[PDB]
Amino acid sequence: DYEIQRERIELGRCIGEGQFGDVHQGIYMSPAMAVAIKTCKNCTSDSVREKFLQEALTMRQFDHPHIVKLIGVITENPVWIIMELCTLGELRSFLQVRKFSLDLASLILYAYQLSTALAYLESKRFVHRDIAARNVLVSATDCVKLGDFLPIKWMAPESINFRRFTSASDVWMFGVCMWEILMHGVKPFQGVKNNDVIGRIENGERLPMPPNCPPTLYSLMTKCWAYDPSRRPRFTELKAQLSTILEEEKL
Repeated sequence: DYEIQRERIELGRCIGEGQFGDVHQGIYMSPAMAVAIKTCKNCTSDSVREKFLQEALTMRQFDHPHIVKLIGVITENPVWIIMELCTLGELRSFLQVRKFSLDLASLILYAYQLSTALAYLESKRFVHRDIAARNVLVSATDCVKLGDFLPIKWMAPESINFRRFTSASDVWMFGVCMWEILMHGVKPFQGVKNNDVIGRIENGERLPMPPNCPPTLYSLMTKCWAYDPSRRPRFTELKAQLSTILEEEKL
């Protein structure tokens, strides 16, 4: 039963917005848990409420430690969706702010954790289409999660050229996200016109080996960027390889 009594939610400050309304942080109490509360300004309009609540119907289909969880809904007006809160916010910003305090083991851990979430999505034949550090959230310094699911500089060539999004294009995007993480939130193709990106890819330019990147991690990234999608790994392999690489760095 996902219905929550409104009296168990204390609305806190506005932390963001979505298409339907402001997003707040708050507390979920019982006879206390920090949560995110998505609101729907015009939820008295039946068609708007329906579309808003579809986001909750979607998220409850996923159950994974590195995907943001649906906690519940309040379906009386004002209609709210209660989600897990990732208290440290967007990963890209976190990496930029904390770059001189984050060790390599932490960066590899984030990549590993994301690969577990993406292997889970792959197991459901769900294509994400928008894997990038700005779409990852930080739950704790040792925990990142995927939440709330054109980004040309992240896209596979077949996505740019033909609008094709597949499990293999997600792997390309994950490769770019891994690069972002190892570079502490530096944007891929910084300073490059979006229109010039596909030209670089088709000339075999790839993002460079980040400082301190283990050799086997960078060749893994390189495989994610194989031009032919059939030559890219799947997430089961990525997860296994990242686990080994993480263990190597911790020891």
